[PDB]
Amino acid sequence: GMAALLSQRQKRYQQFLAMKMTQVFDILFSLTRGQPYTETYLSSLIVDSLQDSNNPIGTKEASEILAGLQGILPMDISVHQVDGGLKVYRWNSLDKNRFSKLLQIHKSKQQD
Repeated sequence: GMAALLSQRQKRYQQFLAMKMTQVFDILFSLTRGQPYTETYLSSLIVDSLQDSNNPIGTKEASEILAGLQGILPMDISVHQVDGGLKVYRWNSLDKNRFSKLLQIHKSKQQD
């Protein structure tokens, strides 16, 4: 019924988001590390890199995914705002294998 419909769509979205977060990580990994990047640049880059007709991703989604990734990797990725303004991200070394493990753990805690 309705509860099943809500449940099923939510589960598909959980999978989608986790997939997208791993691609966002791949995108950050491809950039020159150790310099600031604005949220605006990174979110447009995520959308431009991953979007197609059949796999929509919007600016707001990309921004939240990026924020989630920093939240999971706070020891690797920093985020700063001046007076609640534009978010600016920085990182040095990133490790995908650690990230992949942390993602599954965080997904479990949230229940995906």
